[PDB]
This record gives sequence, structure tokens and C-alpha cells, in this order.
Amino acid sequence: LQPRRVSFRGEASEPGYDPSRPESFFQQSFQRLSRLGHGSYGEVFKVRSKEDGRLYAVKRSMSPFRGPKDRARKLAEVGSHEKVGQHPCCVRLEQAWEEGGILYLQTELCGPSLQQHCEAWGASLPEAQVWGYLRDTLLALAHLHSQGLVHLDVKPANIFLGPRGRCKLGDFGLLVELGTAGAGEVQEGDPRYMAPELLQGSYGTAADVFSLGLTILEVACNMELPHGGEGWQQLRQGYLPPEFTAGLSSELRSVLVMMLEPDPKLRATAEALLALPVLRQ
Ligand SMILES: Cc1cc2c(C(N)=O)c(N)n(-c3c(C)ccc(O)c3C)c2nc1C
Repeated sequence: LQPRRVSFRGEASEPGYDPSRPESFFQQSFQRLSRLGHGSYGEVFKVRSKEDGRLYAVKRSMSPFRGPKDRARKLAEVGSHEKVGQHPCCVRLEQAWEEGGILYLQTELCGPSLQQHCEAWGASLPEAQVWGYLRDTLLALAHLHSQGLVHLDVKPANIFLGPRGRCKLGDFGLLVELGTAGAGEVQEGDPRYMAPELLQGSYGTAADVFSLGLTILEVACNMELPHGGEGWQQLRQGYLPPEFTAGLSSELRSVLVMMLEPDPKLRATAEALLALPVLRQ
């Protein structure tokens, strides 16, 4: 068994590793410092590299490829991540590879997720912090949207905090590229964060703007989003719930109304919000 590089630039398979030894390439070229997370996808470890001594994160699938479709779905994440490319507010992928039917993604190391930060804070985030995260996530989304890419999974768990109040959008596994001249396939998203038009099958960049709006609403007001039912509909009528949003400033409330616009024809784009006075810093 040997590891093979995974990339969608056409490269077939673009030191310190001995194929003869039984230990896998992941074990030979890294030291596992800690386990950042785990779930149905597999595991994420913090690691240090031996080629350049920098710190990285590695995500690995749980169990070997069931079939060609299972392999193709998992590898597509590498392809979607490459379409994003290098941008300051997007998690950067170093390299990805497969060995033993296991997929590995190596990225830069980032801090805790917005979700973890909010759980530890145990309350609504201070508004000043919220503006920074909103601005950086809008910049990430403006980058994706300018290339015809929709993230489809914007939420606190997929936003990663950095030093000095900055953050990065990550997890491009559900990313799709818009194209009536090309092709595409869509996976199931988190219903709590779903834009209303997705129910009727209309996909576009505006869905991400709605998801970010629900994301900011959740962390700025410490509010649990509903999966369905009347509460789910109440958030998609264009009216904010008065009880939770009371403490919010006029500027943030007004930005939230624009992002939560039910009609995707009328919803603000990321480029447009970033040109508003508060966000144009
Ligand atoms: C729990 C967790 C932490 C990190 C992480 C980090 N603390 O730095 C990182 N970079 N990812 C990551 C990885 C490893 C691959 C592709 C990708 O989009 C992302 C956002 C992480 N994922 C998870 C699930």
C-alpha cells in the first residue's frame, strides 16, 4: 500500500518516507500533537511538518472507500477547496492524498471555531467582535461568489477564529460551482441555516448571504435556531424576532434585515454589504 497525491490540476502524483516500512505515510511524516475534532467524517489532528517545521491540521476520513461513488464524493472536497484558492479569509489547503482508501486533507492551523468560542463565552458576543467576524466572512463570501461558487454550509462551526479578531471561512465539502453551461450536484445542508428559496430548488450565491445572516443572529443574540416548524418559518418572513434582537444596535439590525430578505431577487449581495459605511473599513 502506498499513498497517492489527490489534486484536480491534472497532476498524477506530483522526502523522509520509506514505502517498505508498514507504517502509513501519515504516521511517518507527522507527529500527532492533538485531536481537534471527530465525527462521521473522520478526525482532525494538529500536527507539525518535517519538511518546513510549520504547524498544520490534517483531516482524515474514518473508514476506507466503500465504492467508486463514495471515493468520488470524498475527493470532490479537495477539488472544491482548490477552486477557492488562496485568499486571506479562506482556510488554505496545503495538500491532500489518499492511502489505504483513506483521504487526508492538510491545511494551515487555525484557532477554535466560532461555535466553540461562543460556547465558552456563554453569552452573546460583544458587538464589536461580531462586526469583525461579519466583515471577514463577507470578504470570504465575496471571493467565492465572484467566481460563481456557493458555499452552502455557512454557520459558526465552519468559521475559524484567528489572532486579533480575524476569522476564516472553512469546510468546502458542500461547495458547488454554478453553471447552466456545466454540471453540478448538491448535498443536503443544515436546515437551521437554510435560505428559504432552497426549499423550492433555487440555488444561487444569495443562499450564502442568508445563512451568514442567521449565523450572526445566532452568535450576536445567543439564540438557538430551529430545525423546522413555526419558529423556522418566523425567521423567513422578513421580520426579526423582537425579544432577542433588542440589544442590537441600529446599524447591525438594519444589516440583518437586508441579509434575511426572503426574496433572493432582493437580498443584498456580499459585495454590496461590504460597501456599506460600517463594513467599508
Ligand atoms: C474541528 C476542525 C478543526 C479544523 C481546523 C483547524 N483548527 O485549523 C482546520 N483547518 N480544519 C479543516 C481541515 C483540517 C480541512 C479542510 C477544511 O476546510 C478545514 C476547515 C478543521 N476541521 C475541523 C472539523
